[PDB]
Amino acid sequence: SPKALQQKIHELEGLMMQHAQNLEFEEAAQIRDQLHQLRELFIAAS
Amino acid sequence: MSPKALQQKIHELEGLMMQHAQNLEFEEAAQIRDQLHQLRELFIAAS
Amino acid sequence: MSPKALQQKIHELEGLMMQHAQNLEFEEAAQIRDQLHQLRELFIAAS
Amino acid sequence: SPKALQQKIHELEGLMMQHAQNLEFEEAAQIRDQLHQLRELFIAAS
Repeated sequence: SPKALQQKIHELEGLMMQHAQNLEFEEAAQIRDQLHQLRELFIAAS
Repeated sequence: MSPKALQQKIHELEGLMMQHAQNLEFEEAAQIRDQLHQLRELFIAAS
Repeated sequence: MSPKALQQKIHELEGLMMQHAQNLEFEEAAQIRDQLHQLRELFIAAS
Repeated sequence: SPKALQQKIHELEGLMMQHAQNLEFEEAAQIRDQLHQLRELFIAAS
């Protein structure tokens, strides 16, 4: 549901923010595209 | 290829890396990050 | 600032230094000589 | 005399050659200008 999606979306967004903060890109990169689908599924699932 | 040159690019890169990261451009963010790693060590040898 | 770049200038300088020396231009001959000294050590760190 | 000068001239010229060969410039440089005067004194003293 939009609720979970909105849920997942912010979840990764904090991980993504966190890694990058520790210069841990890569993960930063993977989480970043994960967020890419979900946004889409969101918009889809709305 | 002096400590001064090194420090210059070294500190320059430090911003660019961060800047990309800000725009979610990792990868680059990462490559610049390991560039700096060397660059550092180089500097310590030019000294 | 890679081993390849280093090796290149490093080996280039090696001739120039010698070349001057040939024309009695020491000093330069000497400065290039200590340049190479660093350059060497740098290379060993870029590796 | 021209003889000694000619003598000294080659003496340094071999030292000069030798140092440079071992990359010992500086000396190479000092001996080099020593040779500079003697040539002159030669030409003078002839």
